Amino acid sequence: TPEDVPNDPLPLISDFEWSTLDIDDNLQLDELYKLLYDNYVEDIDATFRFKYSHEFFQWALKPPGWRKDWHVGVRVKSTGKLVAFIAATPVTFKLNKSNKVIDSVEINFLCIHKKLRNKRLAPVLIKEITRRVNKQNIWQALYTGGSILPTPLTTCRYQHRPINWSKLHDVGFSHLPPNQTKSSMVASYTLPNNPKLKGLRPMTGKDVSTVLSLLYKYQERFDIVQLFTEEEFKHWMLGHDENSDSNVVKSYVVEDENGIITDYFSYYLLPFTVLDNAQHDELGIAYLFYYASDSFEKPNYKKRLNELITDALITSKKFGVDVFNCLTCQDNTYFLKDCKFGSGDGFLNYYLFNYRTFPMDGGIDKKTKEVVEDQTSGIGVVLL
Ligand SMILES: Cc1c(C(=O)c2nccn2C)oc2cccc(OCCCNCc3cccnc3)c12
Repeated sequence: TPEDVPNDPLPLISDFEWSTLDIDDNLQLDELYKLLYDNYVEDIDATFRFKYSHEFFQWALKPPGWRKDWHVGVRVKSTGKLVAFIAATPVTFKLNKSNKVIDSVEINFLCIHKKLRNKRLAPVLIKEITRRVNKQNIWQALYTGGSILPTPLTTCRYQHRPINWSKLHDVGFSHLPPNQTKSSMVASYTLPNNPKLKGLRPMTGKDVSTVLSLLYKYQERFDIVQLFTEEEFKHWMLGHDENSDSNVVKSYVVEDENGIITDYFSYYLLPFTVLDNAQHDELGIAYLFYYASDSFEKPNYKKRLNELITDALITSKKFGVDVFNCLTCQDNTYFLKDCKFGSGDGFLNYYLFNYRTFPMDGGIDKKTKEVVEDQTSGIGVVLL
């Protein structure tokens, strides 16, 4: 190409047709819900379902600067049924080593009907969202998932911090180690009911300006981070709006005796559903989002980094969280071990579409794929 006559054969008719979704129309947002609730991953064992919420979608999929045309779905011509979806959300990331800002997107929510796998549909979905994205002059992309596509940035591993061990054991998630005691393990995980750190309080739209700077100076230690604007950060830490508490994302700051912000952390909530259980049908879960501390240069860093995350946990209880989850990215390996974070079983792979760059650290010993204490990781961004 360019050619007089295309060399390869042309497409044959299909039973599916492209349909851009409108999460503004509650009727469609409802379909998206059903699609994900019925065919999206979960625990390998198979007994869990993400508990999406109308309030979670507005948060996750409508960051400032979002586009509808990036919400692509595939429906069946006959019945109209929505059988696939893939979304793209605007994000600005930067490499700290080579110093470069790259306005790109975050490919998320790739989903195909449980009974439509093995049709090479997945790939078709990507090249498409990409085609649309490439139309806005963006040429790179971030995504996480199966070790399918080659040349991944790095690999991180799951970590689970049991807040309500018992309930977890009921659902068959956490297993009781060789000779111990349900009653005893419950203590090994027990935590206070109040944040140890003083000057700790929820964040507000007034702390954005500040916190963003604190963050911007903390991430310097990673090879790839995210660069938010003021309207963006607010959204991602505060929710649709400040004048109305977000039930999805929780953020907190710590002030000193002078009224200055020295630390901060955030985390989001997205529970599970316990199926064939006669006790409960909802597992509270929180994912560690972004955080920061100006003590990184100080010598007490890690000591502080542990208190900080430990308070974040004590707060997770006011929301029904039964397990606190995070990966091995960022400087998490500093607080894992001592906070009683349990090593998981799942692995995540980060990808950067159309852009070569040195592989970074995932936080795990590349050989045993097991966690490695105090080891700053290249990955300093968090994707849902
Ligand atoms: C997934 C997940 C799980 C679990 O499945 C889990 N925890 C307790 C019991 N189970 C079965 O545990 C994690 C630990 C770290 C990061 C994680 O995931 C990080 C990525 C999260 N994506 C969530 C998401 C958001 C929007 C759409 N789909 C998925 C996870």
